[PDB]
Amino acid sequence: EHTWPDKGSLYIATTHTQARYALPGVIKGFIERYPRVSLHMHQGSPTQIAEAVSKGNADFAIATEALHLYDDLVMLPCYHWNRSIVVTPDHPLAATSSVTIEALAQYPLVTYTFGFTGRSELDTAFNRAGLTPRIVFTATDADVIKTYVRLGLGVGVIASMAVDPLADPDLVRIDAHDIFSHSTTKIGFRRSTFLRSYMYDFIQRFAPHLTRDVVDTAVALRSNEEIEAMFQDIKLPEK
Amino acid sequence: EHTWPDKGSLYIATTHTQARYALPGVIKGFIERYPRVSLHMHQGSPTQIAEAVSKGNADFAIATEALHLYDDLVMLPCYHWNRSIVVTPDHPLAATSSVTIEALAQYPLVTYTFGFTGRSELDTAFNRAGLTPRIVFTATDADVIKTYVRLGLGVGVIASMAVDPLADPDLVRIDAHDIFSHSTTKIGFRRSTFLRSYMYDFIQRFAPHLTRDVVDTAVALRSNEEIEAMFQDIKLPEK
Repeated sequence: EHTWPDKGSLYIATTHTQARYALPGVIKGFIERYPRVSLHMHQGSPTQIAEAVSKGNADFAIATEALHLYDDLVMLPCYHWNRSIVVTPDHPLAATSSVTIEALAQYPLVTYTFGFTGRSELDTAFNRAGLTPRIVFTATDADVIKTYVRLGLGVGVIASMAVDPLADPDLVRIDAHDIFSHSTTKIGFRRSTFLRSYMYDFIQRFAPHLTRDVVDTAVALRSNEEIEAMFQDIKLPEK
Repeated sequence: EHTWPDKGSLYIATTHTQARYALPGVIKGFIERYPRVSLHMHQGSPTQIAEAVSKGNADFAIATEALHLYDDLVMLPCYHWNRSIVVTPDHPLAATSSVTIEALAQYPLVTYTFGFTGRSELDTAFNRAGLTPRIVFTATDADVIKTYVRLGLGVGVIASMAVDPLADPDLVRIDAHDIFSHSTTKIGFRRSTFLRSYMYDFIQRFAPHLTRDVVDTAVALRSNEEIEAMFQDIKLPEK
């Protein structure tokens, strides 16, 4: 067992979060599975990634943000995720594991810029609590964010997948699923895309519940709204 | 002792390269030097960074790319840099040291998207050699790029500053200053910006040759062209 002779190309347009933290395993299995498939990848903001699929320069958009604004794409939920706050060992917050949004708003924040990786969930949580957060660094990825938390610039709020006990052993990782709604990373493609079989394999490798029949059903409805509703009774993986 | 009472804010808008690899030292010295200065930072593409300064949302743009296209900013050369190709130990290129541009064009390339971190230097080198490069991953930062070189997707070409023997010990780092022109990281700001003294200190910390008198002279010429010409007889640091 290993190798399929399938011949074609696969153009993935995605973001730093996905590429760094969610895709390497899938991408490695894929390339070893499909020696005759030309894999191309492109990194960008969620909006550029979406534009790229919509303009026809990529097959699939994978991101949390922006994707829903392009109903010329069919969107498929892949997983749910939430944030951690992250601080150096000596920070005041390092002492608890009890994170009120009012406690957090006391601190200067290193997080994502508007339009990136669940930022809208953070604004929502602060706005509905009345609060106005003090964000001193609006970054576009979590490698930058963790760097400047490490320098003592402020309190990090990143995707939980962006921190690992072995990779980032010098950071204290406090869970924040209490104070923020979860975010949903989706995959998008044009309806006019002929879905090769290596594509179905890719989609399902990334999101197990997105089997061919689920995908085809989803593709048939002329509504992203209906597609979201289709998964309402299904669990989703969480990263 | 150590500390200046200066009150004010400093808004820096920059990129992943700078923030990850060129700024942390400077930023740390600065914050400990200026307790009453509010440091703000924003990360983005070179173009968004430049727009940010031009629209007035940041004091300084620091990037290699795009900055020169905004002559409503004064641009100051900070340093020169060049690329390395990077591969896993087992790659064919790992054997030499190494590098004809014709040898490199034989391989699938993991590098920066057009518009990022000296990409235009790479295209230039290939185009003038007649060659057409096979780029399988167009990324926006070197963390992503190094990840997918590590998975064997292809041959990395990054900024030399983005690879370190201790941080990336599992990568073979071949020098490519022979085949590519150098790139120049610049700092930009509006003429209408009152340059506080903490600002001159920052500028000079980042680029020693950009002393106050050099900066003021540069600022007085109405020409970025003339400013570039001003440094024509000076060495520049290399990162």
